Amino acid sequence: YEIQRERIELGRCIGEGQFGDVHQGIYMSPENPAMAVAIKTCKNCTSDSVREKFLQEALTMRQFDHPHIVKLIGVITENPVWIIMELCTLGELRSFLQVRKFSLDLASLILYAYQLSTALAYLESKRFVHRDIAARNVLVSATDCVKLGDFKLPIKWMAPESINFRRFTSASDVWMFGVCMWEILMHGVKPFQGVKNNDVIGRIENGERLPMPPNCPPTLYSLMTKCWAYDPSRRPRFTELKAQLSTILEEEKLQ
Amino acid sequence: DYEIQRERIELGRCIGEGQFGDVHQGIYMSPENPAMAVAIKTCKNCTSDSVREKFLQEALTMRQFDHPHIVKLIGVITENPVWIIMELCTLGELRSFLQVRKFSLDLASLILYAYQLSTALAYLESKRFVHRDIAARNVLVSATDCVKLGDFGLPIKWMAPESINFRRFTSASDVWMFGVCMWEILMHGVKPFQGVKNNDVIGRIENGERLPMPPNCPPTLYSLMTKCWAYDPSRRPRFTELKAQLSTILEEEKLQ
Repeated sequence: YEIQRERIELGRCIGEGQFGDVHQGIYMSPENPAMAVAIKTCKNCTSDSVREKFLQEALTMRQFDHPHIVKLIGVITENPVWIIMELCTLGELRSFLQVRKFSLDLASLILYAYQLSTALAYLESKRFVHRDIAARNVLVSATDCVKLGDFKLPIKWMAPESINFRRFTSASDVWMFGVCMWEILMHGVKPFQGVKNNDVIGRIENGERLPMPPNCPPTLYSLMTKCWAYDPSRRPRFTELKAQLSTILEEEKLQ
Repeated sequence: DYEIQRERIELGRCIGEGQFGDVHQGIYMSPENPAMAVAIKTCKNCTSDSVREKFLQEALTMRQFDHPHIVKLIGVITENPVWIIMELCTLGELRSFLQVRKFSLDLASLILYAYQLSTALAYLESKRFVHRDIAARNVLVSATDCVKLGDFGLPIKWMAPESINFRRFTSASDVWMFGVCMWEILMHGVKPFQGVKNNDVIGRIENGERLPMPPNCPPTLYSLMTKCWAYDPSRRPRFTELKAQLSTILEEEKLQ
């Protein structure tokens, strides 16, 4: 998986990332003389602790093979350290939804939720807990294809047990996925806008929930609500979510 | 000291045409350290000695400064045609960056840019340097979380009333212009006084009118802008204070 620097041509900055900017580029590879790729960069990679955390993402990504999870291509482990990944040419999901707010139909939004559920059901099948499911970590490969893209605390996305006791489980992932579904159906608006992070848990405990997005099918909002059961053992698993989302999507396409 | 031989520079693509010269990207191969990406500003052959001198002055001015949010001078080529060699900010001009990436740039990024520019301007104020053209058009983007003041040398829509009325420029008039620059940032690169005639701006200022609060701009940040636009220059804050206040506003946004 080590790639010689000389085989990479660093191109335009596509977006921000957790450890540094993400660029598009070309990988002049033996299998392909001009492969379009994404290049994740890392500021402060001269620090051993930062470099270790950055590259741990690559190792994680390498364990998975799913159509809706971004694939690792390689790494450059000399300074400046780079991760080379599959390029998703339409970029970050939040910006895509905001820009295309009045161009994207409901069926497309439901499709993106369904596709992410397939990825998350696969991760569940491997007993992998993600801990940071949110629209900001989803990438858009085509107008009909999104991928999970990324493997201080995102309080506004977190299950109550995660906020209170730092417990992250398959059940807390479902809570977060509910918030991600809300975000999609809101065309990339963040949850709890105008609320301080410290006040979020109090509202959740008081039984308050994100409201039904405009134009959201009632069946879909109901599914969101199930993801936000206070008691984690009452939340659905991803097999159920995937199945229900498939039905909802087909219903919507029959419109 | 800062002279470089033209052979050490490989001129690349033009990234900005201009009246008396153009801006290019390129590569600098230093005898000590190969190899460096750079920005090259070129003076046209037909440019007057007077305007040529301004090019050299820009480099001379830039070389006096050492700050993380001010573009660095690498060197100059004094033999005609004059080229000025500077640090390369790869994401380019701030206005274009704000307009194009509007929907990828959340409020914390916009506040960060204002804060970073305030640190650059506090540093210039510490050197008793008066800039005279603070505007988003003169800011470059080095990374998605790093902007730099990039240029040191008719912008009536940005100018303090004393600068319009009297051609007086001081540290206080810089603060006025910085307020306008903040407004531009929070407006994702919209110019101030769009569709308004230069000759009408002063009439509106003296009448008490000011640019309106941008959508999603925190009221505390707009209050800062409004302080920058005190008609009396002696009532404007200095950049040390603006920097401190912007740090507070940035922290408050991060708590959300």
